[PDB]
Amino acid sequence: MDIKINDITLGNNSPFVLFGGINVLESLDSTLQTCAHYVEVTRKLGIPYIFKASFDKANRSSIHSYRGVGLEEGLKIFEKVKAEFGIPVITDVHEPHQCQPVAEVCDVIQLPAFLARQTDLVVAMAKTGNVVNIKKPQGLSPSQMKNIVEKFHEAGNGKLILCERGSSFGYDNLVVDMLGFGVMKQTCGNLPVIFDVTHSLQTRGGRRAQALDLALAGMATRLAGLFLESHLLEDFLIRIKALDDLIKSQPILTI
Amino acid sequence: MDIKINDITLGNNSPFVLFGGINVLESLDSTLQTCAHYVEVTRKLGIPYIFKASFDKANRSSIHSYRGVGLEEGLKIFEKVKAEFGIPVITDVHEPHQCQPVAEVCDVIQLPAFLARQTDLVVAMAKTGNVVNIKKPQGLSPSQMKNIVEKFHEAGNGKLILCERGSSFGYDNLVVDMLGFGVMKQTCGNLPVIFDVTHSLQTRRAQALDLALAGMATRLAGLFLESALPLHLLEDFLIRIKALDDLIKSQPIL
Amino acid sequence: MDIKINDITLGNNSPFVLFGGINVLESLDSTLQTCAHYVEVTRKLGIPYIFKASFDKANRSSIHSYRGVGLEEGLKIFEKVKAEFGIPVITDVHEPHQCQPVAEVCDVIQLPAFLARQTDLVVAMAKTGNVVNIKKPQGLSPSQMKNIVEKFHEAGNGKLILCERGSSFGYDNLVVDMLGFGVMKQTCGNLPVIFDVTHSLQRAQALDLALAGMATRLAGLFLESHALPLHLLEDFLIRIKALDDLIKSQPIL
Amino acid sequence: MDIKINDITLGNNSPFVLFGGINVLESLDSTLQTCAHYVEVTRKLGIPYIFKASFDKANRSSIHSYRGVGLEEGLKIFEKVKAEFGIPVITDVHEPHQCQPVAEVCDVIQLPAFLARQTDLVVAMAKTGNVVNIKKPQGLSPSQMKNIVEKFHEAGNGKLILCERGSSFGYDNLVVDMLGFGVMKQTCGNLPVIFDVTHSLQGRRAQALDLALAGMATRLAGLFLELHLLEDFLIRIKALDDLIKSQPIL
Ligand SMILES: [Cl-]
Ligand SMILES: [Cl-]
Repeated sequence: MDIKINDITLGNNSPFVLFGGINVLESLDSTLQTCAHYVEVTRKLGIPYIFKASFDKANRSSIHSYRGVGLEEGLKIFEKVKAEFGIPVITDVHEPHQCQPVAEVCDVIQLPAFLARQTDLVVAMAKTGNVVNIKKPQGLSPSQMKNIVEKFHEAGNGKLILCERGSSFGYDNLVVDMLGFGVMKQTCGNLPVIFDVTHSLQTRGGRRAQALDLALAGMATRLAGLFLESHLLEDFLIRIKALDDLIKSQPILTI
Repeated sequence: MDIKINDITLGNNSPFVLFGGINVLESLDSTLQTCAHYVEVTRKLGIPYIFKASFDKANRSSIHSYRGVGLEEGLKIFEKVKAEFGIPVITDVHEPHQCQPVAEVCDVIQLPAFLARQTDLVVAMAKTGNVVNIKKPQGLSPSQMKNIVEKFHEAGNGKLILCERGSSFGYDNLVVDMLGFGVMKQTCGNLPVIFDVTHSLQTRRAQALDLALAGMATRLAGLFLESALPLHLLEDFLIRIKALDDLIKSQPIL
Repeated sequence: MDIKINDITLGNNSPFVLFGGINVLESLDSTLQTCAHYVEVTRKLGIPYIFKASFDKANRSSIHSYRGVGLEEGLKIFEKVKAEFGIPVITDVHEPHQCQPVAEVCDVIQLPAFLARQTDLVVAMAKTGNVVNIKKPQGLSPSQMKNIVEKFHEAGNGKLILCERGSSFGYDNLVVDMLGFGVMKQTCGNLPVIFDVTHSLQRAQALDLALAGMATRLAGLFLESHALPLHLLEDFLIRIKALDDLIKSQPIL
Repeated sequence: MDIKINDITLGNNSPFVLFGGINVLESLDSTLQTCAHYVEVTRKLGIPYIFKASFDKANRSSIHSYRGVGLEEGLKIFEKVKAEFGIPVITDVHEPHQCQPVAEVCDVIQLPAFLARQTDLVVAMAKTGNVVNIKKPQGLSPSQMKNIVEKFHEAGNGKLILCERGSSFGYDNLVVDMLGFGVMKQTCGNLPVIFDVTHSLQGRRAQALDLALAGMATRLAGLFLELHLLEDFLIRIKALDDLIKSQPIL
């Protein structure tokens, strides 16, 4: 099942969409400058692009780390990003009451992994009618994502993206099960599946050569998109796009 | 470090405290009846007791599932439990705004495992000044528990209980690492450590008893369970736990 | 099901039996000196005792690190241990050909974990008629131990001990599932289960882990020393024995 | 580091080599038939090929289960495979004494995963001088493969292939860590790394393909496995492999 996001078609058999930006919104000037780098590299490679940032990050490394500019100013910034670049945007929400005003502006709203089971947030997200990105908890098996999907369906919204971020592997480590993508496709109605390579790695060419190997491996399984929590970018995306074009150009095996 | 909860002393070298009750509050009558059974059994065995229940089930499989009586009616029920039995009580919170009104009534407030990294909830819980029970996420190693502890300390509250509930083991399965208790004691200032045997089993009453015994053998402040154990096996179960706990606590550490 | 090993009764409802000694046999004088320490401590606490060592360590940190004295000398050392102390002994075998000559001397022979699925070794061990200790591979779930058991039974030997040594937990790391004991008891005919706390561990940690395991009601404890330091042995065993006495004195629920 | 196996160059920056055949040798006729299928498909796609089989099933469901033809007859069969098809072959060894006679015939000898820490087997394998395929135990981290490699080097043999076969993931289940390939390359001198996709998988055709593709996307020397299913599968692997090998490393 494909999902239309303005002029973008997101789907497991469509060219991959890149989801990328900054961690937290600080200022309009800072945001536009970063977004302009992503936009210029992606436009030049012809890769569809969705800008990501948090306006209010509830899951911070420290208590007093900056949460972001907040709902009101954040949504202003996002409006400016959409107007200047003509691209869709994505942001996370952690409180039910935030969902509706965020959804007036943000094309995709994101369910953080740690809140993925919180029924009230699921419901309030669903009721926006917006495209939703469901982050897979590291403790949830791929065959149980269908239960989160079910709850969104009960609450009236089927425009759902499934985002892999790795699975708990002993202590501390995360491993990404390359079979999980296929399990999610088979059990969740072939909804678009995207890969958050960055998180998948935070606990493991340095990080750069690893991110590339892991992104390649995941995209080889035929996925709707790639999600980075962030010329260097350009070399990376050239390789991802090469693999993605090859894979998507071949028909799926046939019974 | 010991923590005082009314007349109870909770600590890794003190007699074990039982945190027990029901999953979700449904009615006043049901709750008082169950609580009376726990109270009568624990008082006769001489085991300190804290009554546990949730006023809300925040992650049901269905949006249409029964979720509990809710904050307002739930706190009423907890006030009645405290007035009738004179015991401390414990319940979980899911939203920052709930922390203060819950803490006015509930002696111990609990950070659910899924929310343990919701920084705003941590901060709002800490500011209550109440005793807090931190449920260890199944994806968090015992040597990183100190990071949650740090955050509570930075926000001004050192009255923290660490609650083991098992660790992710492949898909859909939990294992309890009996070495984790010691790692938590060593790295988190010997704060009280308690064992949630019930949730620790959930992926799998002979097994609860074996697992509870194993955990208490490592010398713990408390045991945390639901009744899930059938309610009339409770007295026989606790007789065995208390026997082991008395033996272990009577031997000096080294 | 209990198993008789000379005058010892080994069984999940019997006082725990200590299986203890050294990693690899390196000399006669030093083996006897270590064994004497075990024997004096265990006799003083009234704990039944089986001396353990390998004559040939197959998985060494380096290729030329010493394998041990070897089969011929190793069996002579074990005969000396049995003559001097009158206690049973246990050792591992790696090759089918070694089974017979080892079993003539040793009261228990041990199937190493890495070889536990080698059908020829299983068959040759079984055919000795000896008591066998089956080391649980770290990659094998407790509900699959029954398949090793089955193969021993097909080959004619039901005098089997099951030995827990932990399970792979992510990379390079072991966790002991305290529910695995019960699963093995339930699926393998309540054969004696013992706990190798030493190999499970990679201390105050050894003691905690040993206590936790023995709290689940087991036939025995399996450990090494030099690994626990040899003079803390008595203090360690006093605590194990206290817990084991308490647990075994209560009827099963 | 590349390894020459007759006319084949095996190496992490070379076209992938398929290691394929049957589980256990049963008879000359059914072995030749299966081998001929692999040979005809690989030749027609232009993929280098090494035939694999065991002469002995070391872990059998029953003591009475069929075990395979055994060393003597098994080596006869391998000689006939080499003579008829002119390809290298690979088989596993379980006992030190078997190493030399197996190595006389078999181009590559394989160290099974369960025996990978059996030092006497390591030493006897090493002393053959043959190309060795080291099966990575499901309980061993990728950063520890270097310790096995070190032992083979101390015993005088650097012609080693590292073979990924998945890692224990809870009970009774495997997962393949796609970062492990790179860790092994970086810590073990860039020795050839291959991927046993078949054993890594504790319908099923779609899974093997996804997993094989994911692994070969990390740039590997080879792939190891057991209406036209093989060819349709290898067509896709070879497409990916050609793309990945044509891009320079960064
Ligand atoms: Cl998560
Ligand atoms: Cl004997």
